[PDB]
Amino acid sequence: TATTPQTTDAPAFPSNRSCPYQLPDGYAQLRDTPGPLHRVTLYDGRQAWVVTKHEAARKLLGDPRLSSNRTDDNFPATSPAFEAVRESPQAFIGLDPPEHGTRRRMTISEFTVKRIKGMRPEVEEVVHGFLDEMLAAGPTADLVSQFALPVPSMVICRLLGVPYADHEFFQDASKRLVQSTDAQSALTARNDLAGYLDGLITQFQTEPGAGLVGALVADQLANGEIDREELISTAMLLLIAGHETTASMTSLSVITLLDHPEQYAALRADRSLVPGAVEELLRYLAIADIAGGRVATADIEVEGQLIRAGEGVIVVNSIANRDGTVYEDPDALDIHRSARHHLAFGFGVHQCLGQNLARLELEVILNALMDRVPTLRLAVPVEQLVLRPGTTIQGVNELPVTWHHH
Ligand code: HEM
Repeated sequence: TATTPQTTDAPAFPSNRSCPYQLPDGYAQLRDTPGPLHRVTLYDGRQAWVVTKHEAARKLLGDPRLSSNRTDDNFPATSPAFEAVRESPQAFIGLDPPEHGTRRRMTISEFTVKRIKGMRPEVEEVVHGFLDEMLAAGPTADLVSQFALPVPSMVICRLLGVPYADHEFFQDASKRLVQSTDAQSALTARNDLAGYLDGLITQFQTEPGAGLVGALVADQLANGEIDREELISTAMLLLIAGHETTASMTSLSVITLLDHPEQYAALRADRSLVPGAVEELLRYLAIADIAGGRVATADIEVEGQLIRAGEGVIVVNSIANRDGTVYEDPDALDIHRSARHHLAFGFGVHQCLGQNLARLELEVILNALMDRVPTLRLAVPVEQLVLRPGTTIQGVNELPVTWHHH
């Protein structure tokens, strides 16, 4: 057996959070090591680079030599479940320019600033509606299943034209796909969603439909500008991202804010602080911190280190968002700080399409919780919560909460 010291200079990656709003111990070590890159070992033994510093993360996310093609054999897989993505058709998150832009531009009209503004009444109505139901249904609740997940789910379904009557099916399928640990169950969940979306496309070809899927069917698909399979992949990407990211931000923001009651109280006293607090929570919680997988298609020199063609690179935006040369005392939550330039949404051509919808949802949600349930508190200690592993979007699958009755 192994009878020698076990220290490595390529630690296992990813690591799991033990506290919802702090770096895993291994990530703090990576943050502290000088230099933009560090070697890591992925689940299957293959070595990869992680980017651990803020400016280098921007530079490398902007470098066209780091491809987003998940079907490349050398793309960095962080769990066996990734092989489902490598073997499946790709939405534009997995495309490089110029193909990336031709698909992304088919969807941007739904996510413009003007459109996001017009969505405020629907978002406020959805948030307060689910709040009405939860506040009436019990002294305690699971904030995730009763509030954090249904709210962004209903909103993105309206944007897409996906009927919410099927929400039990596709919410469950979304969860299985994002949170699966093995390739078979990820593949089944993708096929479940794909078959559902394919039937919706045929329905819209018979009776033109609402929302973005309706528009893609009536226009780009009818002109042959997007393949049917690509339309499915695109709708699936938007559906899942629209569900899972905002829901995780909501639950983790509640946990984090209740552990910083002085800042939560200041926020309640001055709602002009809510947009800045949302930016700080995005920086601090960085829930998609592994969404920056890339593969080099050519050699890239980075500050004396060399990324060789064919190596995998993961831009770890949670670590980059704790760069003390950008955010003073980076491990402190400070809703009054400038969290500008954070990487929670990435950077460059793939920067999050939904970022301003997410910012709107989280502002409405925080204002609604402070308005309607100012007495909200966790029903279990933080040490009893179960955090998702570092191989998926960060969050908690259950969040027991209570408040003052009626
Ligand atoms: C709530 C917090 C959210 C976070 C932290 C987040 C995070 C991210 C990140 C880091 C990326 C970059 C991926 C990469 O570089 O490979 C990304 C891309 C993307 N996100 Fe978000 N996201 C959020 C919400 C949303 C929402 C609500 C939607 C709604 C559809 C969405 C849709 C997308 C899409 C379509 C892309 C791919 C963009 C492209 O490849 O051009 N996201 N997201």
